Amino acid sequence: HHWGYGKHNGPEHWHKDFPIAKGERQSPVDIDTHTAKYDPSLKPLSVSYDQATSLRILNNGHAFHVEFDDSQDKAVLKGGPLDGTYRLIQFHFHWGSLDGQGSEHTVDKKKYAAELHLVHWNTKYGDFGKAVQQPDGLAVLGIFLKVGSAKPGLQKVVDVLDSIKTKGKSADFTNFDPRGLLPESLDYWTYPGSLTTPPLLECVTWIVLKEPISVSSEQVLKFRKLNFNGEGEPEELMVDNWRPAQPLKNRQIKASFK
Ligand SMILES: [Zn+2]
Repeated sequence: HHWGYGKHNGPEHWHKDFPIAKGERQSPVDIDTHTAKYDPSLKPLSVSYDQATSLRILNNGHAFHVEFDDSQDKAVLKGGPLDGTYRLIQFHFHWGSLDGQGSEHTVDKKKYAAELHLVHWNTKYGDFGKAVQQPDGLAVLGIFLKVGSAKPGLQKVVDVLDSIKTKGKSADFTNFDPRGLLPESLDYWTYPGSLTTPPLLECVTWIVLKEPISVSSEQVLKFRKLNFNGEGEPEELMVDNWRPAQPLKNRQIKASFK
């Protein structure tokens, strides 16, 4: 028995094993576009992924993750509301059983079909493990996905999902360029938050892009063919692996645009 997204181990149950689930800076949250404050002091985001080195893709039972080599400043995020350099370590998605749901963050209560999370850690802390224990340890770039035209740069990812259908499976995934998953504009909203999966640590500086990317119905459909279960067990489709919006509490969402 452990956490998941089912009726008996879902998000509503997480607080029993992870008390911080009821914390003061939990994520995701609903972004109220009319209450968000435009902050003129927010610097443009700086994304340097030209030297990114992907290593492997794996199904960990909660989602599928694409891991990168973070032993050097190959793929980093700077600028915006950030102080210092943050290295990309992995990216994963959150999707639904239907196109009308799937994203974790919502915009004026609107839900998207999926949400992409590019996770980076503050190099000042030496490694990911140390970074998660700090209030400014991580920086997660959130990108919304809507169903429409296919996204060419996502196809390499969808085609390998068949090889990691069940929990525990992993496969070599080299030379994948994450720049193909970025929207045209880098305008964003930012607020202090947490990881959206256990341990739910409050060490994240969220950067959510305003412009979503479009993916085809066929591409998202392949996401839905993955399994939460491990091989040799009753099949449970990996769908709706998203956490519902949490209380904003004493926090303000800032916008880089007006
Ligand atoms: Zn995530």
